[PDB]
Amino acid sequence: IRLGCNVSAPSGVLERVKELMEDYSRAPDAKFQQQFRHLLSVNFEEFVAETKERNADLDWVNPKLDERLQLELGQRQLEENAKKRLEARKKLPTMKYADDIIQAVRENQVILIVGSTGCGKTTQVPQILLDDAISRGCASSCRIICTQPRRISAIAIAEWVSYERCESLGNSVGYQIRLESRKARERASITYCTTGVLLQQLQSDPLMHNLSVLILDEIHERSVETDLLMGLLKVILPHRPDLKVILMSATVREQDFCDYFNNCPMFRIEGVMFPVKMLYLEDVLSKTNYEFQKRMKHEAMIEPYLRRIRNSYDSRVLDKLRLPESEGCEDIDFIADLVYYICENEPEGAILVFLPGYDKISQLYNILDKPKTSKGQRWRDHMAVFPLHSLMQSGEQQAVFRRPPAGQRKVIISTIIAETSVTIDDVVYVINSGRTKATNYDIETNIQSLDEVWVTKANTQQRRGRAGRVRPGICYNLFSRAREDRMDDIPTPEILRSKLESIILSLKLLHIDDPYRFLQTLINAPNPEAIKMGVELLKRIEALDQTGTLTPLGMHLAKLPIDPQMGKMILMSALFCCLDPITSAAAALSFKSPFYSPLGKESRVDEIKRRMARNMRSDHLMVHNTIIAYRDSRYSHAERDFCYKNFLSSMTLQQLERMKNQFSELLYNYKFLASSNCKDAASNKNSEKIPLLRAIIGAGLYPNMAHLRKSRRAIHTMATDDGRRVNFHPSSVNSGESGFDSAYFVYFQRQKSTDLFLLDSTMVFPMALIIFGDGVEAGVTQNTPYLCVAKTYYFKCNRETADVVIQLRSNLEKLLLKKALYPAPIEENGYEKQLIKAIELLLSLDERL
DNA sequence: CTCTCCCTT
Repeated sequence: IRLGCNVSAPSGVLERVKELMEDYSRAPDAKFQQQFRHLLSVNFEEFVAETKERNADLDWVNPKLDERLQLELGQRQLEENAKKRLEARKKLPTMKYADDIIQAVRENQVILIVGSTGCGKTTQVPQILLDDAISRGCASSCRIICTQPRRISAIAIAEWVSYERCESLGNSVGYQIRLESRKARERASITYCTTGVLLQQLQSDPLMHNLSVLILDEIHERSVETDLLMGLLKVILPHRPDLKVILMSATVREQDFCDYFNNCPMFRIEGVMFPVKMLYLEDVLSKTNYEFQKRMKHEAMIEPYLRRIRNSYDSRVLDKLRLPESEGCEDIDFIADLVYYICENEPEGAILVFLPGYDKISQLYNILDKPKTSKGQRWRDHMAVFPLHSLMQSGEQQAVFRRPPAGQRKVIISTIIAETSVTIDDVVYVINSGRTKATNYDIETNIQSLDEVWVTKANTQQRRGRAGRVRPGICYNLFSRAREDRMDDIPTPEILRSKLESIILSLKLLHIDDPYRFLQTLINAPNPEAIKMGVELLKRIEALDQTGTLTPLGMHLAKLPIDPQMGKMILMSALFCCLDPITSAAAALSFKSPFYSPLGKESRVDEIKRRMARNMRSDHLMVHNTIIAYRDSRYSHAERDFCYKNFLSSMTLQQLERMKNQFSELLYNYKFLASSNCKDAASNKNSEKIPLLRAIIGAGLYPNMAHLRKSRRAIHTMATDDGRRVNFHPSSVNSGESGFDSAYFVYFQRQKSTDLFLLDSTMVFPMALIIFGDGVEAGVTQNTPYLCVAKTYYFKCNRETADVVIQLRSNLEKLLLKKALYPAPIEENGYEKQLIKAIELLLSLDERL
């Protein structure tokens, strides 16, 4: 047992703390207490019966409305706006199947529609279903909710389906995503919404009484949300006999869903695309004759294949396929030669080059942009080159989507981002390296890693379509066909890699009280060790009690659209009055950093972050300083100038602000705040006291802790609370710094790539951890009196302080348990505020003098 | 000294 620094407190401070705690100790309507008591008291049969009654709206139809839309439908079909658009709609493959789909819905509870891009299922199947019910005179009874994996798709589709109906957005077609909507009309409407939007609406409507038809789109992606939603539908539909569900899927393991729901009917709808030719490694080396120089394993895979084809390819073609570096991206110059080949031969079209990561995209850009070979110096001015990456600005400007100036060919070097989320239409040529980067979690060592891996068969098929948008294209695969045979069908289903705390808690609101029972009934059941490791977290942070049942704090956390640890952080900041700095910290972790990392500017960006941190040694606070600067830049009308100098995305910043505004309004609604404004000065009085901000950021990220012992940029020896060596990720403001006020850090996400990295970090002080943490006990180790936290970091402390801090932690826990059952803002002058001031006092003693 | 990608009445 090794001892750390002295946390003991002055007598005048300790004397005052005791004066306050004992003021609080002298203290003596809640609808929430009853609601929480009721959710625990009801069994599942009763939970069902009640939610039927409260969502009764759809048992009521408006025949005068029915008659009116049946009549305005038949009438506007003789007009000249529709009847081309009805006749151009009939050009879609789906429209041939209109009639057979309706009959399948009438005759079956769940059906499955399997179709590839362009078959029109997403745009047409909702219109198909709705227009039958308008014509049969049912129009008011019909409400269709169609879930999408991505926000962009939810809007675009809603605007497209809307232009096709000769309406503005917001009449019969509407979209709903997080913090934005054009809602369609109450009845006779199609709403496109993200899968997450629907799961939250289930808390008020767990059995879906508020829709006639559900359409899950892009279930083949195995998004976490879709797999849970299908799993819930096994529990829902038995009590929803009149409900009609349309599952919708690409042609990727389509049978899994057909199997999952009984043997339910399946429709396969033929695609619309331009044909794209597939070439593989042998086909590439045959055209360009590119030559290589600067385990096996690999020999065992390729040698069987070389024999079967030996007379289809030149012996110097087959001979090159023996090299481990011919497949994937290992030789970048090779991929450079192919782009150079496609520019010399071949028709005009854009080139899409899929490469695994940032590092590799930079490699090819620098080969293309400042080329050393003679062939490249020829082409350099004739290529218009965009890197495309989620941390790079390119996707947020119009440049990469528009076609290049005459006499130039547009060449994108991209990650997996251009596979779905971002779509470039003039791409006729796709170079698929077959390599990407993936996160993997190892339950045994509790290390998440990001490794370079081969893509799967489904990845390859989907990357091919991205060239078939405009004209017949080509897909160039840089791995052999024999390699494709060792590739998986699909990537690992998302639920199998993800932290389970947030779900397990959410299911409780739906009266699913045993997560091991439910989550096992999914298409893929998670590892049950991961559920446990998850329920064990929800017990630690006191959302579930030791028996595993929801606590009053737990019912709140499951009601907030953020992971359980930070929803609590946000609650702490309501009571401790740091709301604006904290909800910035929270929303940045839930979503993402505002900073771009454009190519070549890396050192310049670390400078902007270091200056934005204001030497606060906090990445989380660093983002908040950025938002404070952003809000002034909107006040100074300087906004664009601002985001350019600091490499910031104003699209992302507006979202963080929108999230923060949400957290405010939920807290104000839950009776934890007096104003729904996260800038309200009443709610922020403590928002400047940096030791307090670190104290809540600690209360939020605990138990993720790190310990720094070294010196020198500088060299760091730091270990996490488990003993494994870690370093600040090079993008964290804290990499390479020296001179920290404290050697202890809290972190959100730990990750191994080339080293064990902490991705973002906040320096905290021992006294703060010990208050808000757990595993606090006092004793004597040698002859030294100590105070520790988590039975790991033991600090020197004298006894008058231990007895007071330990008495302080009791009165804090008592307060929290009460504020959760009986929500109310802490009165500024009341008894509860007294305990707050006691903690503000103690934490303030760490201030930088 | 480095960064695959979605997303939550």
